[PDB]
Amino acid sequence: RPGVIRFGLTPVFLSNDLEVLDELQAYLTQAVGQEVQLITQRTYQEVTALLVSGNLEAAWICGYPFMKFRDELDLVATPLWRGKPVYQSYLIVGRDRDIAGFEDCQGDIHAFSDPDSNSGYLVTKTYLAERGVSEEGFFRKSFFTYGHRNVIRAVASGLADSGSVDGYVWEVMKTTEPELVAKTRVLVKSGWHGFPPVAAAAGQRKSQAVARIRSALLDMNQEVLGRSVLTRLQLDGFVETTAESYDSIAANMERVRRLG
Repeated sequence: RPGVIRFGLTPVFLSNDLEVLDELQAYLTQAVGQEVQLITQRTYQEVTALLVSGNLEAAWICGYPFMKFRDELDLVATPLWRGKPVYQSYLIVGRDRDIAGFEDCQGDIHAFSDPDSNSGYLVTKTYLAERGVSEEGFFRKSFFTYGHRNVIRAVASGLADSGSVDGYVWEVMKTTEPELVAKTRVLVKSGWHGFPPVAAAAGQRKSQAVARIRSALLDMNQEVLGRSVLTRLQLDGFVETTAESYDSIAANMERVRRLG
C-alpha cells in the first residue's frame, strides 16, 4: 500500500497485446502489494534513460542497452524461453523471395527495429561491419520501425525487402498472427544471445522494491494469474542470471567498434 511502482516495458515481446498488459499489471501489484504501473516509450533509448536515472524501479529491456550501461544497471531476472534464457536474431525476407544468403540483400530497403536493439540492429550491423560496409553503403534505404512486431509487418506488407528482428517475437507471431508471419521467411539466424532481461539501476540495488520485484518474477509460474501471463508470452518463466549471459552481445559491440 505505501505508493506507486513504475515498471518499464519495451517491444522485446508483443507489448501491443493489451490483454497481457492487463494481466501483467494484475500479477505484479498483487505480488508486490503496492500499485504497479507499466510504462512505455516510443524508443528504447527513452526507456533506458528513465531506468538509468531511477525514474523506473525496473524495466524489461534488450540485452544491448543493458551492456551499454552495464555499470549503471543490474540484472533482476531473465525470461526462460523453450528451456533456456536465450534467443536469436532473424534476418527476414519475403516468403517468395528467391535468394541464397545475406550478401544478396545488397540494395534492399531494410527495416531495423531500433538503433539500440541487439536482434533488431546490432547483429546485422556486425554482418555489415565484417564486410567493411555500413547500412548506407549496403542498402538503398534503411529505417527503424521502433518495434519487432513492426519489423515483421514492414517486411510482410512489402514496405521493406528485408528486416532484422527478435526471433522470439517472430516465433510467437508465427502462431498468434500466422497469416502475416507467413508472408515472411527467415534468411539468416544468428548465434544465441542472452534473452532480453529485466533490470534496475545499480545505485538502488539494495532496494525493497527490486527485491519485491525480483521475487514476483521468479514466482510467476507459481500463481494462477502469473501462469496465465506466461502462457500468453509463451515463456516458461523467469530465472536469475549474471552479466556473463550477455558476453556474446558485448563481444559484438566490440567487433562493431573495432571494425568501423
